[PDB]
Amino acid sequence: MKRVFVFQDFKSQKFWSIDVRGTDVIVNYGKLGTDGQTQVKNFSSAGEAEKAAGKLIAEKTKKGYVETLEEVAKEMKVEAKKYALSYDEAEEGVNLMDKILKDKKLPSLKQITIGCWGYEGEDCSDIADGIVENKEKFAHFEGLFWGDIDFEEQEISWIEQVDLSPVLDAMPLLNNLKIKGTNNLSIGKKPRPNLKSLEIISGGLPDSVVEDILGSDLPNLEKLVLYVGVEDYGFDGDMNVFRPLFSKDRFPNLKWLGIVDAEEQNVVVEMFLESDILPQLETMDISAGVLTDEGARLLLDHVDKIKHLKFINMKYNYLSDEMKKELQKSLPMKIDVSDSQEYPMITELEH
Amino acid sequence: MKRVFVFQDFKSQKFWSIDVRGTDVIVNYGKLGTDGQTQVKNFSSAGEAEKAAGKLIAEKTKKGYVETLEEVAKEMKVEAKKYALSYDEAEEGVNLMDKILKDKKLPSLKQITIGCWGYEGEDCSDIADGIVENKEKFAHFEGLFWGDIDFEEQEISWIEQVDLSPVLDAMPLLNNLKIKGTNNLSIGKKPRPNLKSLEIISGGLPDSVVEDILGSDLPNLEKLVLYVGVEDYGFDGDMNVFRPLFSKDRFPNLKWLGIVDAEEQNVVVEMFLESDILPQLETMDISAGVLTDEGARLLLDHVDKIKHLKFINMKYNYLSDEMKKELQKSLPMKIDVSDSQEYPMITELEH
Repeated sequence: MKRVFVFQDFKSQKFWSIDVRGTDVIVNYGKLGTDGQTQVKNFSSAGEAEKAAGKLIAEKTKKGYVETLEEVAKEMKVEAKKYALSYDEAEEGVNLMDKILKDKKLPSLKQITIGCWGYEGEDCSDIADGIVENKEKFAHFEGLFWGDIDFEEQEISWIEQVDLSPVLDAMPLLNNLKIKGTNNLSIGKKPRPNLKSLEIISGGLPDSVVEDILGSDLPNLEKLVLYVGVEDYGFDGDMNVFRPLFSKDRFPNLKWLGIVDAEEQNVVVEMFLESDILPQLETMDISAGVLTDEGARLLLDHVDKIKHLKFINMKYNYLSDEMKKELQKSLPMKIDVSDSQEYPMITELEH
Repeated sequence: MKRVFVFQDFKSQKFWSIDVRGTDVIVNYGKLGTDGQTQVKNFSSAGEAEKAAGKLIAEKTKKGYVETLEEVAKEMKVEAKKYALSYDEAEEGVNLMDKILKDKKLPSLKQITIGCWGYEGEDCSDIADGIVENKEKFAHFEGLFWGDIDFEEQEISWIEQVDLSPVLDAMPLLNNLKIKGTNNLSIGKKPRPNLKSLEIISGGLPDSVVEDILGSDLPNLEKLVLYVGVEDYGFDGDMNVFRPLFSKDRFPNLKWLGIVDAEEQNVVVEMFLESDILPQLETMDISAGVLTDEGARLLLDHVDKIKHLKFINMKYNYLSDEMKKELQKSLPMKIDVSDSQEYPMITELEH
């Protein structure tokens, strides 16, 4: 019997189905709303086929694929899209906001990603203004990924943002907010009970951004991930600014907290351990930074405070293999200590 | 004074220029033939500006950018391109070979990349046949990257190749050959003094492919990189097949040799050390595989045989930090021991 699975985020809107018939395992995959492709693999026996199918399924669900009724998946449509201006379109005089405002599938999308907006060094004012002036067309969005600009297009430290508080105000249904680039960025100081997830990717996170968060009310927030970055590109050097964020009173529903990509990553470990928010968390995110053995050490010296966590993300670190072995054996929950670097030590986005 | 630099390979055709005026460092970058973008960065003094510019330049040249006269770079055009069929084009009934044969810039390109050719599980027969039947239009190419199919499109083990010997025969000026995917692949057994570089990326490299190489004459070959892959996806399990390749008589002009992405990566180290080809090599490539400390050990026990090399690539390995430190301090030349994994151990393409 065919089992259908679906994966959906800002970038992927696809399905994957598997069926075992005899000694053949039949896979069908593609973008939602299309027939997709088909792969058939023969096995020595029905037993090997079923065993193979089992591993594929387990792998897919581990990656986030959700089993879905075939009749439902069949009728599902792409509900996420990225709008970006190419260099050619710019030369042609194409206006990104016009590409967005024009799209007839715009009403059907639940998530939207804003990518490169120009090549003349302009900030994203036209985009912010355009959205604010057309709130009715964007009032329905539930997810926004603002600034999906790759390294090749322009380094993160060159992304020119604007005050996005008016844009967020025009999207009252947003529950997932992701922003990349922090130069001149702001999100205001307003209550935003609509937000469930907030992640800001930065090459150096200004204090103004943190203050906007501290000044905002996010009672229903469940995930908060902030890239610290370095002083050369925006960070002001004072790590104590993040401390007030570690408060259950401030984020009573927070499950995932992350202060990442910092030179002083070990300090973040201390913040977690001494915070009153830690008991409620499921995930401690201390990735992308210069997390050393003295940082991991703290965790091991306080297993009591963290043994309830479901995941500790330390992806990209400077741990020694001996420490990683210890962490592996001494910590009961899932942890990611991958991408260890060779122990000047720099943050992940500094590469 | 503005200094202009250019980088060109199968995927990138771009320029980068830098100029220091006062305390400002002015960078201009983009695709060859376009005005590109401009970034200006102010510094505290002319000294800091020049120092900053120096680091940017050093970084660019280290990445392969070649300083070029401004008047020359200004007139340079993109000379590499990738032709690929999207799912939409297929639905529209578009034929990839027609997209290629149609392009009016085809005569001006020096390098060509063949990407996805269909979505019905077809092999690349139309492409091979199409080229063979239009040798005059492709007789000028100097570089060919056949099979640039990403993981998301379809896994490497699902790429369906064909006998490409006729395609290579239709491109007598080719000097750089790169092929990804090896199912039913062949390149024939003919003399090909035109080839300078040959790299085959595979999830399991069949003996038929190696035999084609052994059966061919490549006197002017300077680089040979072969991905071994695993038995589950094509490799036949016998590593001794590669041994005859390690011969100065066979490849008298070889400078870079690589047998990579193998489960028995340590054995490859032995092949190098015992070969008569090693003395002439500049680069020993033993990356992407399960290279362990006992493998690196051999190198350290025989510094005499390798101290002449300019580079030993061990990117993606299973070395311990202690061994990497030793290698770092005991080996006089540049080495890449990055992307170490945590010591079932698998090959890079097995992920």
